[PDB]
Amino acid sequence: GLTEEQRMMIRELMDAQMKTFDTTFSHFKNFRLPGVPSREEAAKWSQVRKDLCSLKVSLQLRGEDGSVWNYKPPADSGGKEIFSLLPHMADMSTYMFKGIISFAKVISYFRDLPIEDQISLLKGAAFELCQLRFNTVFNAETGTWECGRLSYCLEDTAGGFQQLLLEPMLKFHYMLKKLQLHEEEYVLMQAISLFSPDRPGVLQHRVVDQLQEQFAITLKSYIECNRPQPAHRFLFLKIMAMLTELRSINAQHTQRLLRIQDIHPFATPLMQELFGITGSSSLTERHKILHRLLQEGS
Repeated sequence: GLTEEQRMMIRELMDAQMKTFDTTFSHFKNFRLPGVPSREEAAKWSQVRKDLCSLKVSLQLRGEDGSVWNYKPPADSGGKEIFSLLPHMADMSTYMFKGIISFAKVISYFRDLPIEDQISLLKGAAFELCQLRFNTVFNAETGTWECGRLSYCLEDTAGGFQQLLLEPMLKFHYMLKKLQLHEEEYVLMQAISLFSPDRPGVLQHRVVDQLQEQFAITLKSYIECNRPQPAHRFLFLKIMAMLTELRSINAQHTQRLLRIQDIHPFATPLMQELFGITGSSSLTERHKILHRLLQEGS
């Protein structure tokens, strides 16, 4: 019950996902691992402690030989120890962002936009698309992101599962996993996020709006044709509600990252561009790494 155009749209998105999503993290290598006072600054540190304590994970590294390295992070003793996983997380984030840039570059509708709009849309959506990809490796039974030979396992807090669900990012992963979406539904969610006309700096608002509407109509039609109706009557609206929530989490995450960066620099050069951090006029000149990655052959 899909139009030829709708089937071709899904084929292009699935091709882009297959080419650019390293689902086994086979090519994620050479990453860093954790090693083996004024009143205004005290206020900054206090907020950063809350920001960092929200997402507590242990790290497991499984060797090809069957050996296992497990890292349990330090307790907060009011020092630099709260930052021990930031270099690793910066390397993983950067790796995922490169895959999302490659994903967007494969899509004809994206390449056909002006380069400055390509930059604006990727700045707007990079975190969102990273979290949608991470949801596909999330084990809701074990609270673990299974990243090939790397695992990130949520640390238990005093309030158990009910305390974790208060953290919007964790609630998002649990709620999205429970929808049991198809590969096709995840890639259409990625397309709807990517082609958001209301991102800061977008010029071709009308063209992006029309592309977003066609991706949304394709998803709505996919659900009507491939899922037994009416058990899945409101699945499309649940997905759009999850995208609205992810946009809110995106805004909150950017603010957290900027607070941490301010007292403890950790962002990679690509992260500095995507999140608007200076190091040392036009969108292109302020995003030379993104510009280079978008101009390089997909």
